[PDB]
Amino acid sequence: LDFASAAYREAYSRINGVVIVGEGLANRHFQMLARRIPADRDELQRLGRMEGDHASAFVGCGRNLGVVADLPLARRLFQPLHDLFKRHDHDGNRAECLVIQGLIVECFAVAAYRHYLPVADAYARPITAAVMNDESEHLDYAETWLQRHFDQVKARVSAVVVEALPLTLAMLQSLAADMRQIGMDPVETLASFSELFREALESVGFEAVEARRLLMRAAA
Ligand SMILES: [Fe+3]
Ligand SMILES: [Fe+3]
Repeated sequence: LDFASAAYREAYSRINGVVIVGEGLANRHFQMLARRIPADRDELQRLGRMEGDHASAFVGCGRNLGVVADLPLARRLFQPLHDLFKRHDHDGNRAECLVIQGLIVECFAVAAYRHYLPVADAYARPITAAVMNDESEHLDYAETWLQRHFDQVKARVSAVVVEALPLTLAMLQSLAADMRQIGMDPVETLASFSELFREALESVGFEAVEARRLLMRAAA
């Protein structure tokens, strides 16, 4: 792939834009969670600050390429998912907020970065791999909490998953053409997401059979 080509730099502006905004929103999400899970306020605030650092790292990746990131477009694609999160926050639905940011968004980030890594430029590759090392800490928090409460939350989790997964699938469809132009296979990226996200649901308490069902539902 030619990093100087028009097709690459245009698609890159948009994928980098989504990454930058998404990391931004992950920061905002953890801060909202911190102010509703007082027991782990310090921890959640550190995780949020981690997201801040991820955002500025990816800001630098685009500046290394000399591409301006399309932040307006990213703000637009993220609005349905962020609203859904803002609605759960507003009703004190900390469980559903944790599934959205902590499992769904985190697993999408991991899937995306896994597929970007082998086609990333030499500046971006180390940074990307380090960011990937951080996201397990984010996943473990959400998995631990949700596991501890599995019994009270299970139904609410299944339901928020059904609401949320479609929004992230719409984002992916929108971005699939750009992902191809920067060397990511959006089909294989989605597959990786599915594997990761099933591992996460398992890890909470869902039966392997139930994990697959809840996903396939959301697919169809
Ligand atoms: Fe992050
Ligand atoms: Fe994260």
